[PDB]
Amino acid sequence: MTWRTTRTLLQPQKLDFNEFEILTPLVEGARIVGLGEGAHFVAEFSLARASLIRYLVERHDFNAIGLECGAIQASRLSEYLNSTAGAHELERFSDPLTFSLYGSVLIWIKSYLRESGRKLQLVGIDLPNTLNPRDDLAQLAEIIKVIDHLIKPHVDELTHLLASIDGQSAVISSAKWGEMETAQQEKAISGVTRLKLRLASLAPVLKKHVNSDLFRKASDRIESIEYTLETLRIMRTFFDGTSLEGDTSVRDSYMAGVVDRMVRANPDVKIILLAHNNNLQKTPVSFSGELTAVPMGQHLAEREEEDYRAIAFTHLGSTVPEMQFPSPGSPLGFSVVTTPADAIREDSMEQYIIDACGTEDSCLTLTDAPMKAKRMRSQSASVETNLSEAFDAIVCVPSAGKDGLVDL
Repeated sequence: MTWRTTRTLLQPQKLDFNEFEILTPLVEGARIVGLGEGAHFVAEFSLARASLIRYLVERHDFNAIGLECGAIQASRLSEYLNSTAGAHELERFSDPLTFSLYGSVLIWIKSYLRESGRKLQLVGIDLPNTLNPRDDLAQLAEIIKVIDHLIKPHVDELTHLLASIDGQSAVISSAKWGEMETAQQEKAISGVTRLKLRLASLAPVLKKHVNSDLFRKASDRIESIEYTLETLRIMRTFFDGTSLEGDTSVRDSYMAGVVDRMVRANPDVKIILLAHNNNLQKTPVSFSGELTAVPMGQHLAEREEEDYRAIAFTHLGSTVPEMQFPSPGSPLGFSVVTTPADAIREDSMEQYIIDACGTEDSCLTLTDAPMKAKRMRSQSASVETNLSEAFDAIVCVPSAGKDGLVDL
């Protein structure tokens, strides 16, 4: 009664909506539903995401999708979705990491929206997934020029101070960050704090009608830059030295903040969050070099509205695409290589799926029932937690092959 074999999950065009009825109670009253992935860059996880987007959109009226990219990165993706009059390939509207993480789903979404006539809001809930603050600072400088020109030299100094942060991924940008002198780093961090406090102090004036929503956009840009610099500082310790336990919660708390603000600002929004299992999880995550981090989902599970749900995706394959770091010569500082996935053990969610659904097709299970499962695959490893508290449901596909458009 709490599990279901789904034969159509990997076939979004031939979906049998009866197979997802098990989710209808948990999705009622939800305004935020996360669709996970146990590993990035997996073809089957993009397929399952497209199917569950169909279910949430067509049967529960979800109307927005949030991605692990920045707000400006996402506006370009929105241009892609809405375009048609010319050569409008996704490569023209996306950066390399965004393309590999979401390209397959994004190409499908555009067709789906055109053919179905439906409409969805795209939202970047993240920092720039490059950790390059250039776009944010450039938009801030244009806004500030209009609404608070007195502080425009300060924004332009910041732009110059941070011009060398131009990577296409966190590992590249963080390496460029570590090449700056400590005093220039702290001067930039202090510069952003000065700007943040000035803008908040002037809010009653800058919210005047002639400025439209420019105060809000400036405030969002500054927040994005502030957390980008702190995440660059952390990413540096997270390999090159003294990473403090819990520090990797900072980026995920930014994401939780963007989602929370967006939902309470727009009360009709019902958003589907496309993020990793480790980000959607509602309990503390222990993984790789982090003894314990607080995930985005644990913040969102705090909402008094109790309207967040998290669906983890896992798989029964013997291998999984993994990120290989370091990877000298690779354009983004890492590569994606097929590697053996973590062994399935008796107290694993994977074994429960095998015991419940079998191994023939995919499986969908709720987590609120006594069970032996305490660990679940994540990348080529596993995380251990209380899975009834950590996720609301689990989606498990038969295999996890590298997505064919991923070029890393």
